[PDB]
Amino acid sequence: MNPFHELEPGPEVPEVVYALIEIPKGSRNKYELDKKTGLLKLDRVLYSPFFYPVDYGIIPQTWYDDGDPFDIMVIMREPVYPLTIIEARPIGIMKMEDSGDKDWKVLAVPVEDPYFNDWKDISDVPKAFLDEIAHFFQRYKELQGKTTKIEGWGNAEEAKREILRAIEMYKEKFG
Amino acid sequence: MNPFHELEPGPEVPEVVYALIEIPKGSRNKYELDKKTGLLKLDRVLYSPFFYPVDYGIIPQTWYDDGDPFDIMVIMREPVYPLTIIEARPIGIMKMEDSGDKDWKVLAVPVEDPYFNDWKDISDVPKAFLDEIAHFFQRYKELQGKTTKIEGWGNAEEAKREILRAIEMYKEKFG
Amino acid sequence: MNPFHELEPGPEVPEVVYALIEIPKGSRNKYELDKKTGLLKLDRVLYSPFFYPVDYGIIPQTWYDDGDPFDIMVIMREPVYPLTIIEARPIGIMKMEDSGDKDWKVLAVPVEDPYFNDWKDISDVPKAFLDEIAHFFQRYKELQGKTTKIEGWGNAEEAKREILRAIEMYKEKFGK
Ligand SMILES: [Ca+2]
Ligand SMILES: [Ca+2]
Ligand SMILES: [Ca+2]
Ligand SMILES: [Ca+2]
Ligand SMILES: [Ca+2]
Ligand SMILES: [Ca+2]
Ligand SMILES: [Ca+2]
Ligand SMILES: [Ca+2]
Ligand SMILES: [Ca+2]
Ligand code: NA
Repeated sequence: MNPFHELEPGPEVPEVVYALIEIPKGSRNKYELDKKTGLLKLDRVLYSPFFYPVDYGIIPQTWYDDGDPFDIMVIMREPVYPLTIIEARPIGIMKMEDSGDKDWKVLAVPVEDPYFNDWKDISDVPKAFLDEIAHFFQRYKELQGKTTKIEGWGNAEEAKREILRAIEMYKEKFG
Repeated sequence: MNPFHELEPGPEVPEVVYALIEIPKGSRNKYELDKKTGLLKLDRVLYSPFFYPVDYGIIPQTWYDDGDPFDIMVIMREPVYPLTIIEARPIGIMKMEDSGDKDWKVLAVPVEDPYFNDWKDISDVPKAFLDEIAHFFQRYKELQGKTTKIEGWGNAEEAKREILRAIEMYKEKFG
Repeated sequence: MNPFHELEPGPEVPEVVYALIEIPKGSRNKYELDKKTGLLKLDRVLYSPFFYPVDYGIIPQTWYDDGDPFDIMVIMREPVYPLTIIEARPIGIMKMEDSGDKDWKVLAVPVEDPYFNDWKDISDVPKAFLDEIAHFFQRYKELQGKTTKIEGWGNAEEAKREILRAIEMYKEKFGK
């Protein structure tokens, strides 16, 4: 079965979404969901010795300006395996242009890890952690010759609006 | 393809069963099989710094008193990845009540690891290892406020009888 | 969805194939894709404290003399997870007889790791690394009492010809 096409975007959209993880925190391999088969695929190995600072994946049944599902970053203490579904609370959004495409990314925490119970907005995240995520996306494709721009961070309300936008984009793209 | 519904309980029931592993030994993340989609889901992160002492999963095409497939614990030297099928020999059964529900769990060894060839019954397991498993289930929900009660251990025959019961409970629930 | 039957052998066969990895480098557990159900299965735990020296898997929609899809070994710096697709460039082939069956294995590198951009043929691989792979296959079944023979290595052209053979064997076996 196809997790991208057959799983709803979330159980309580947009307050709680499903994050389908592709890349566990700590990986240098850039795994992606193969949208046609539903299997994991190695898109590439990052060209620099950088690792994903968050569990990285997609919101099911979303689409975005770069021709892929909406990107979601989940803060997990123990990383999950690829293709794991996490119930995630959006708390903010990273504003990124990637190679000329809008490619903003939801920042979210797991609903079912009580460690994060008081993380509800972008102001709850350590500043250095936001900077480390932004810096990763600012530099990780430098050796690929691709231009990226990190514009800053939006709050949970802006993230939730963008989730609704991406959900609608999927419905327009796939009928 | 849903392995819970579409895979038989075992190749030589109840002497050899299939264990579909959800949680590798050493995990604090409580992964589960999503019984509808067949994907792995993060049910929760354990509230305490405890780790699963066994590879933990389900027997396909079983059902149990707590509204879930029959739980199986497989002793693996190297943990397997989530959603791996193991041919497993039941050697005993942990007698547990969980939140008022019977929730006994098969203890089994992999047929195809020769290290365990002489493990055939509950008396073959080091006492401290049985105690460590029981203690995990005695305390792992304490910060969730959910009562568990470990009554003791049954032998391989009692485990095999319970497997047959759980197989019949699935046919009744889903037949 | 059965990856063995429903994934194509590659995007540019035989220059680039898909490797569907079953066993990450470093594993002692011998994971296998079940050919009928598409689920990952533990076939066995290796009887000796050896680990797979390569990411190990199959080329989809192939068939081979041992009654199984064609085995492929991918050199990955960071191992992948079981059931991951890798776009792989064949660079050589290990000539192995296993329990009386021809069971040669493609050696390949990931197209999308620039570390391997200049690895194009068997002469690009450190000799000690080829020896370590051959030695693994020479001894990993010794405690199972199963005879293997490692005859040597073939080059990228021979590997590609054998991939084409295995693709045609699949079509013949499965009526495609
Ligand atoms: Ca993406
Ligand atoms: Ca991007
Ligand atoms: Ca993107
Ligand atoms: Ca269970
Ligand atoms: Ca329970
Ligand atoms: Ca249970
Ligand atoms: Ca094989
Ligand atoms: Ca073989
Ligand atoms: Ca083979
Ligand atoms: Na085999």
